[PDB]
Amino acid sequence: SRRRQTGEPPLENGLIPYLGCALQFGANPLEFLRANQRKHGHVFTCKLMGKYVHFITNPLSYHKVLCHGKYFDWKKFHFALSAKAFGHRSIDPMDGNTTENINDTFIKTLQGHALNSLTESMMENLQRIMRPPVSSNSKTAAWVTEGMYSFCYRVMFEAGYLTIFGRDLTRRDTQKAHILNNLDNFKQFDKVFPALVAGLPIHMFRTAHNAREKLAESLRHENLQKRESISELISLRMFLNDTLSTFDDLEKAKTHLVVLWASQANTIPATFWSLFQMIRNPEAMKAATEEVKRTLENAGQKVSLEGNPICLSQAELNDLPVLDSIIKESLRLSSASLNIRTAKEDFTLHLEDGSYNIRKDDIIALYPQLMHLDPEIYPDPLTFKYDRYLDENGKTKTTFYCNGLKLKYYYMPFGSGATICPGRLFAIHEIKQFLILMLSYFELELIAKCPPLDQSRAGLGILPPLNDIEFKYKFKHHH
Amino acid sequence: SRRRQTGEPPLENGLIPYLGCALQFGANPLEFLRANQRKHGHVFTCKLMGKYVHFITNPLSYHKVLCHGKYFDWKKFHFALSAKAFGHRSIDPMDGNTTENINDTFIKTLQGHALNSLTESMMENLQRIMRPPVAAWVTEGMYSFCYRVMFEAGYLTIFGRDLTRRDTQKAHILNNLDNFKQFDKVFPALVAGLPIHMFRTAHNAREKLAESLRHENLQKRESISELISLRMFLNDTLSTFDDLEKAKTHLVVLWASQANTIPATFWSLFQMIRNPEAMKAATEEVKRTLENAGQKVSLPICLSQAELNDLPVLDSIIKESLRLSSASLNIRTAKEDFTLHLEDGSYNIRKDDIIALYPQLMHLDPEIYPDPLTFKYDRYLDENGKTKTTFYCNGLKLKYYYMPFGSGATICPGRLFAIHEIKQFLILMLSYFELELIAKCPPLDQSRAGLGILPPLNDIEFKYKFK
Ligand code: HEM
Ligand code: HEM
Ligand SMILES: CC(C)CCC[C@@H](C)[C@H]1CC[C@H]2[C@@H]3C(=O)C=C4C[C@@H](O)CC[C@]4(C)[C@H]3CC[C@]12C
Ligand SMILES: CC(C)CCC[C@@H](C)[C@H]1CC[C@H]2[C@@H]3C(=O)C=C4C[C@@H](O)CC[C@]4(C)[C@H]3CC[C@]12C
Repeated sequence: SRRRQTGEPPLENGLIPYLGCALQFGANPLEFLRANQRKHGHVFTCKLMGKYVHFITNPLSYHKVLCHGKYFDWKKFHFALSAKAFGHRSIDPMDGNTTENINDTFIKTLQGHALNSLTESMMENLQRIMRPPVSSNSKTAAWVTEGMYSFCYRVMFEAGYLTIFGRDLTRRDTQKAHILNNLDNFKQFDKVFPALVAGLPIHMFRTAHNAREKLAESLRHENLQKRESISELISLRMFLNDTLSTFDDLEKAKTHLVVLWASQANTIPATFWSLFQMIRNPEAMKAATEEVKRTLENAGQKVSLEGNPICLSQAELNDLPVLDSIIKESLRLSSASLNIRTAKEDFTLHLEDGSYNIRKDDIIALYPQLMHLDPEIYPDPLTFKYDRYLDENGKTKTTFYCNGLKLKYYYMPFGSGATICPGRLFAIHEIKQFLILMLSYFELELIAKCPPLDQSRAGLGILPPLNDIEFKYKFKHHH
Repeated sequence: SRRRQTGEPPLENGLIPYLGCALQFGANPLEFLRANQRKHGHVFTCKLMGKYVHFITNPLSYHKVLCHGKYFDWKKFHFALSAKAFGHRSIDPMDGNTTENINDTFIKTLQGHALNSLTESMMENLQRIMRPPVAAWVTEGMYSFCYRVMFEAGYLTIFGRDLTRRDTQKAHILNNLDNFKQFDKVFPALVAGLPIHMFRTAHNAREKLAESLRHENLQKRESISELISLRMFLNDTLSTFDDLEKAKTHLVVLWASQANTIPATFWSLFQMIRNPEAMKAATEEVKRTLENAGQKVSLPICLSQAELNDLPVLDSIIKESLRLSSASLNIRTAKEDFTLHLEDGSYNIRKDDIIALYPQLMHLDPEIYPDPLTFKYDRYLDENGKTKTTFYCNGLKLKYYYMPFGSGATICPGRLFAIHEIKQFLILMLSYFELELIAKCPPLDQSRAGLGILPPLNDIEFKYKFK
C-alpha cells in the first residue's frame, strides 16, 4: 500500500472509483474536494480512477500545470479512457496500431477553413430541424409543453449528427426513424459513461452495451459511405483509418463513435443550460433578444418558418457578446471537467505556495469548477449574472482577479493550454445558432426553480440537471 | 492487469467496486451473476472489492467450498472488512493487537446457556417497548416500525440499560437509532474501500455511536449481555487496542446484531400479513402455543426454550422470507495457489483470490424451489407440519439448500438468537395488535447486495390497533 514520502502532498486514504460515485449514500464531489482543501491545503492526493491523482486547487498555481512541461504527458490517460469506454485497441502511436496524430486531425478539421463550412452546415441543419413540417399554421398554432432538456437533446443531437456524419438522402422517408434510434442508443450509452471511465465493465449494463454496439454498426464505413455532406473531420478520419491504421472494421466504426460522443456529450447539456438561464432571467432574455434582433436587422436577414433561411457571416456570429456572456456564465455554473496530465518520471512540481514531489505515472489534476465557483474571483458565484463576462463597453470581459492578481486562466470549461477542446469554437457557434433560432422562431416560457447539477457525471464536462424542467414554446413568424 | 491463465476460470474484464454499485446506471447484481452463468458456466472470476473473486454457482459444488479445506482461509477477508468499515487496527492475531479468538467468543456468548439469557432478556425488552403506555388505529411505515422496535429491543438486550437516568433514555435511544441508520446507509460503500470522510454525516454518526460504546459509558449500564461483558474483558486483557478502538469493537457487534435482523423482521411481518393463509396459520400456531404454555396476553410471556423453538409455521414464514430477501456473499480466501476440484470441472485458483458463493442464486433456483418468486408460507413445512429439510437439485438431495446465515464454519453465530428475536416480535404483534395493510410487494434494494438481508426499495404503510 502507498505511503506518503517526504515532499509529497498529503495523501488521502480510501479508494474512489470515479468522482461522481456514491451519490445515493450522500457523496458530493465538489464538497468533497472543498473539504480536502480545508483539511490539507491547496494540494492533496487521492486514489481516483485507479491512479494516484494530485489535485492542484490554487487558482494562482493553474499556470504551472497548464504550461507545456518536460515531465507532462497530456495524452496517455485520455487514450486509455477512449479505448476502455468505447472498446478499441490502443490509439497511442507508441503501441503501433496507428501513426496518426489525432490532435492534428481535430485542429485541422474543427478550426480554420473547416470550421467555416461546419458552421454553415450546422446552421442549415438546425433550420431544417427546428422549422415545422411545411404545412398549415394551425398545425403549429398552440403552445407546446415539453421537458427542456429533452427538447434540446433531440434538436442538438439530430443537427449535430447530420452536420458531423452527413445525411442519407437515399431514403428520406425513414430518416426520422434512424435518427430517433441513434438518439435513443446514444442516450443509453452515454447514461453509463461515468461507470465506464471508472473501469466498470460495459457487460454490467446490457442495454447500454447493445446501444453502443448498434451505434458503432451505424458508423461503419460501409454505412457512412451512403451519406452526403459529411464533415471534413469524419471524411479525413475515414481516410486516416484506412491509410494510417491497422484497425479492423468495427474498431474503425468505434473511432467515429468516439467523435460522435465528443461532439454531443457536452454540447447538449451546454445548450440546455444556456437556454434555461436565458429564459429564467428576464434581463438576460431581454438583452439576448435585442442583440439578436439587431444583428439580423443589420445583416438584412428576415425570419420565416418557411422560405428564405438565415445566413450570418462569420464576424456576425462571433460578435455576439451578450450571447457569449450568457453561454460562458451558463458553463461557469455547470462545468465539472477534470483537466489531467500524467507524470512522465519522478519530479518536483513547483507551485505558488509550495513544491511537491510527484511520482512517475501519478496524475496531476485540476478541477476548475473550484475556481469557477470561487467567490474571491466571481462574487455571488452561485448567481447567474448574464453580463458577468461583459465589460462596461458591452464587449467581452477578460479581467478577473484572485488575491488582487490578474488571472490568465479564469474560464476553463473547454480546458486550456494543450489540454483544450479542439471543437470549442464550433461548440460556441452551434449554441449561438440554436439560441438565435429559438429567439427568432419561438415565444418561450417556463411553467420552474433551478435544478441542481447531476454530479454523477463529475469529471466528464458539462453537468446536466438532476431533473428536467418543463417549458412551453410556440412558433411565431407564420405566413 | 491480470490475464486468465490456462486452467483458470473465465475472467471477466472490468473492475466492480462493490456488488451493489451503479444501480442508477441500470446495474442489477443478481441478473449480472446469472448473465455470467449463462455466458461462462458455473465458475467465473470477477474483480470485486479489489480482489479476484471466483463465483462458484453450481448448487451441487457448494459442499466442496463449505468444507474445511487446507487451502481455505475463512477469516482474512472479514477481518480486513471490519477494520476498514468500522475503523480499528487489525484483529488478526497474526498482526499482534489481540490473541482473542473472536469466533470462540461469539459461540460462547450467543449459543448454549448464554443464548437462553439473551432470549429471555429480548422478550422482556420487546414487551417493555410494545406494551401500551402505563383505542385508535396508528398508520406507519412498516420498515420504520420494525426498525425502531427491533433496534431498541436489540440495543438494550445486547448493551444493557442505563437505569440511572430512565427519564432521558428514549432520547438516547432515538439518537443511537438515527446514528446507526446514517452509518449503516453508507456501509456498502465502506466495504468497497471508499473513505468514510466522503460521507460527512455518516462519519460523524459512526463516531458518535463509538463514543456511546466506550467502556466508560458501557460501565454505566446494567443487564449487559455476556457477549459485550466478555468482549470488554477480552479487550482489556488480550488486546493492545486504545479506548476508541475498544469502542469500535462494540460498534462492530452492534452492526452484526442489527443490520440483518431489522430487514429480516420487516420481511417476515410483511409476508405474514400480506398472505391471508400465512396470517391464519401463524395466528393459530401462536394461540395454541400460548394456551398450552398457560400464557395469557394482556396490557410477561414466559415461553420455554422448547416452546419457542417448536414453532414450525413461524420458522417456515421466516425461512421463506429470508429465501426471498437474502443476498449474502459467502467467502474464503486461497492460502496458496491450488487446483479446486468441483462437480464438473477443476479450476486453478491463485493465492489471495477469493472463492465465493452467492446463495441467492440457489434460493431463487426454480429447479430447487418451484415458483421461486412466490412466497409460499409453508415452503419449509412437510406433510406432518414439521420443519421440511428435503430439497433436491437434479434429483440429488441437497445438504446446503438454505443459506441466509451461511453454513459450515462461515455461519452466523447469532442465528439461533436471530430466529428467537423475530419469533418473539411476531408472537407479540399477533398477540397485541390488529394488523392491516393500507400494498403490492416492494422490490429488493440491491444496493446492499453481498451484505445479507436486502431491505425493500420503498417502505409500505400498515395500520395497527391495540386489541
Ligand atoms: C459546450 C461544448 C463542449 C465542451 C464544454 C467541451 C469540453 C471538452 C473538454 C473539457 C475536453 C478535454 C480537454 C482536455 O482536458 O484535454 C474536450 C475534448 C475534446 N472535444 Fe470538446 N467540448 C465541447 C464541444 C465539442 C464539440 C462540438 C466537438 C466537435 C467535434 C468536440 C470535440 C472534442 C475532441 C475531439 C476532444 C479531444 C481532443 C483530443 O483528445 O485530442 N467538443 N472537450
Ligand atoms: C436475520 C438475522 C441475521 C442474518 C440473516 C445474519 C446473517 C449473517 C451472515 C450471512 C454472516 C456471515 C457468515 C459468514 O459467511 O461467515 C453473519 C456473521 C455474524 N453475525 Fe449474523 N445474522 C443475523 C443476525 C445476527 C444477530 C442477531 C447477531 C447478534 C450478535 C449476529 C452476529 C454475527 C457475528 C458476530 C458474525 C461474525 C462471526 C465471526 O466473524 O466470527 N448476527 N451473520
Ligand atoms: C479514436 C480517436 C480517433 C479519437 C480519440 C479521442 C479521445 C481520446 C477523446 C475524444 C473526446 C475526449 C473527451 C471529451 O470530449 C471531453 C472530456 C471532458 C473532460 O472533463 C475529461 C476528458 C473528456 C472525457 C475527453 C477524454 C478523451 C476523449 C474521449
Ligand atoms: C472486532 C471484533 C471483536 C469482531 C469482528 C467481527 C467482524 C469480522 C464480523 C462481525 C459481523 C460480520 C458481518 C456480518 O454480520 C454479516 C455479513 C454478511 C455477509 O453477507 C457478508 C459478510 C458480513 C458483512 C460480515 C463481515 C464480518 C463481520 C463484520
